[PDB]
Amino acid sequence: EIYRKSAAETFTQLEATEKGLTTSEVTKRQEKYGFNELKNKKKDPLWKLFLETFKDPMVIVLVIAALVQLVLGEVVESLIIFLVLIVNSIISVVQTRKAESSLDALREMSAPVAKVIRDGSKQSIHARELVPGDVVILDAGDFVPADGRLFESGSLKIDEGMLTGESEAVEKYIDTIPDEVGLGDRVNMVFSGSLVVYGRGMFVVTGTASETEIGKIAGLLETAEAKQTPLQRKLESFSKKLGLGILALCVLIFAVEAGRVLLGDNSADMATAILNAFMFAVAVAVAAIPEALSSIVTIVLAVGTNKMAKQHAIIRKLPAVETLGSTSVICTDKTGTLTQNKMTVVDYYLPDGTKENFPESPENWSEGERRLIHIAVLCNDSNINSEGKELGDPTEVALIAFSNKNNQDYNEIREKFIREGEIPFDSDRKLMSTLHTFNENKAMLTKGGPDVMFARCSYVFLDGEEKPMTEEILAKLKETNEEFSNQALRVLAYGYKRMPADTTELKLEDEQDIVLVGLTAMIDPPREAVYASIEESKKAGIRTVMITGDHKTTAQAIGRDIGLMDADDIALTGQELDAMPEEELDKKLEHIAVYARVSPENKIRIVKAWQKKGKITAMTGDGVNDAPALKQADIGVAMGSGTDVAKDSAAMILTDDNFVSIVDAVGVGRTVFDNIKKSIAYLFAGNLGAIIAILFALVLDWINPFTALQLLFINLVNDSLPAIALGMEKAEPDVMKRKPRDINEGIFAGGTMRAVISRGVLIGIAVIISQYIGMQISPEMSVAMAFTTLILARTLQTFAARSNVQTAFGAGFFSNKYVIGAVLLCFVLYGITVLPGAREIFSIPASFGLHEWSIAAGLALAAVVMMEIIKVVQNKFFK
Ligand code: ALF
Ligand SMILES: [Mg+2]
Repeated sequence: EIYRKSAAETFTQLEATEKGLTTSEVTKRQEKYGFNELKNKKKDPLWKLFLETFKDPMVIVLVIAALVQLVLGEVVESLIIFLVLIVNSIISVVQTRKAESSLDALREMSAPVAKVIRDGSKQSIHARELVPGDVVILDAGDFVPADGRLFESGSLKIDEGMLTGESEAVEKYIDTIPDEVGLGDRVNMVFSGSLVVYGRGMFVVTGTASETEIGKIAGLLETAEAKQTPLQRKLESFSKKLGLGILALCVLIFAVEAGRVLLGDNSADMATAILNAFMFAVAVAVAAIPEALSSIVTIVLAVGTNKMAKQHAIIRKLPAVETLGSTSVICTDKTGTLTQNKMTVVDYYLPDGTKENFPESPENWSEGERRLIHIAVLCNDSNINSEGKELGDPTEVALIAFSNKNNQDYNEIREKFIREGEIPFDSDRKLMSTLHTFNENKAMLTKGGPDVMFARCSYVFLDGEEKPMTEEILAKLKETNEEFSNQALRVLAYGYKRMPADTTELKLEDEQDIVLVGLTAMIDPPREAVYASIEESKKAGIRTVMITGDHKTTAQAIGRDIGLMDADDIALTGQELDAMPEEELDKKLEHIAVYARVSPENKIRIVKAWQKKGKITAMTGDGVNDAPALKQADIGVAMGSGTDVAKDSAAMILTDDNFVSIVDAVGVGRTVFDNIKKSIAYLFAGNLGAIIAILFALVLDWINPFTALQLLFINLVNDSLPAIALGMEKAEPDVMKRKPRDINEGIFAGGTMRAVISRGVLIGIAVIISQYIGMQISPEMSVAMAFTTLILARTLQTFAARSNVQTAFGAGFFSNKYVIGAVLLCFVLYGITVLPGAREIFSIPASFGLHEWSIAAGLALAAVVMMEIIKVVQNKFFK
């Protein structure tokens, strides 16, 4: 709104004088406005990290059963629960801590030094003291400490890449603008964190700190919204159903055993039936909840971060690898990410060559030794160091890069012909040029912009020096200009300017009668491997979308090449999104597709409206502008070349720059969840039949099976080893072609439910029979023979859970070596039970035999045989 105001109006609006504050106002200004600085207010209290972990209903119920174990006197079985609750806690507390943002990237964005006028004194003070109404000067190389509008112009160009992401300097004009334009084309004002590239200017503060756009993005980063794992929402969706399911059972256990005292014959001891009820109640709650589940998921996700490590894709947060599997919207950045941020040219215009395509040759590229050198013999001012790091104006570095791409050294021709010209300074209207001296004559070098170059150039250089041709030469270079300018190519003019001879110095007046060698038009090309990663993204069912902040002209062509959008398709400006409310936003949202010239505020709002549509999205970017879109997106990717800002605010950071690894990552995420779902289907299926045997054992007043500690043992470690084995089953890559999984289906969706219930039933059937065989012989034996049959039955379950619709035979018994490796280790754990030194604390009777075990184990065996003969029901379902 202030851009419209200029000169005194901006100052009168601030009621501050232009030349000097006199330090009286800044004595005061710094009290109400504060220093130009950014400071975090994160409390990060220790209390909240742990109080917040109890929000999981799965966690509160275990706390209750652990306290009960204390009153009953089973201290052992209580303090084991507290241990795996510290696990469930410190797993969830440290995942979030890494997620938290840091202003370290924000730190040093604005240079401490700022030449400002205080009391009429030209002094340089720290950017902290800078306050609104102060006047700063910007010679070249300054860091633009305070956002603001500069009344005086030195012809200077500042780099706004930190705010916007472009690596090219943009000219700054002091003229007032009366219309609303996108933040990037605010040519009359500068913002904090931008680097001044050329010239010296004087500018107004226009507020500081949080008011600055560099501080408005800081407030945007401060929000730290969303980032909820689908699994977590999925888990809690049916954790709440579970957390209400156990409490339903605890009432019946009390009601049944209270229903058994009302009908109690003669004397009935209520204290025992109550205590008898607690032993069942605590047993059910233990048997239901999966103690290892948090610790197992945290491990399988460590395999994803390891498989992506070998493709130079770094993941900072484990649960994000599952988020990749469900992704359906990819939002990217045009420059710095989809590109190498490196320009060159394939279509040069010269009269003789007439080729759209670019041919690279070792001095044979141009007819005659003279033609190729004349395009830009001395125009460039860039420098390549021993390291070779980029340095110079970006438009000009593509020249010597062009020479190096043609296998022609630039150091061998830079010394052959030497600059002699004054180099008249470059300005908004003028174009800088240089003069050099030849073996026996002299030339003047002029490099211009075709819109202003051809107004002053009459002569034309082709097949020898040719007379100025006003007609038949302007249309063909207008046709070349326009066909170029329709492909969104930046064009510049190359002149020889041979008319002056033996001139001591260079005068600006002789800009006329120019001889022009030709024209070329360079532009930024995308990665070599993007073409494969968008055609695969489309073919994977993920709708890839673009959000960049560059000109619409450049944005139209980008995506036409890869096939993202049609040639007719038009992108939307950030000003249009400024005026479009949310009411029709989502109406437009599906077909919005590519954007153009957007602010950082604009990028993060898009991902928020895409999430409202239920589709879980992903963002890939770099620099500092992309950072809010990375933090808000359900998973944010960053480039290796990108600034440490986006690098430090992304859930994944690919160092190699190999884009294809992103679509490869979506292949891992869908497989990661395919195992987890299959794996979590295993762990609860065992938990079900264990509750079934506790409940049937309660309907006949049988002593509760498996005592108390034994139940905790099996879930914490006995079932952790096979759960990880399933977590590593084969990928089944054909499944990858199918469209992203909906974030709404249950964990058991896809027909697994009918398989989890089937397995959990056949389990309890056998455990009950062994208890009957056990209870007939003795009560002591029923506890062991039921537990024997159980922990063996859940161990053998792995062969059935390898696939809900697959059999071990014919699918490869030896297919997975870890499954067989995991089953063998559970056998040893069971072996440790039967030891005499540990038989006691495991409630296994001393008078336990091998023929009795034979009956029990044989029952546990036949259970999984039943799971394998549900093949017919599964086979019948298909037809
Ligand atoms: F190309 Al960008 F932010 F670096 F849109
Ligand atoms: Mg970028």
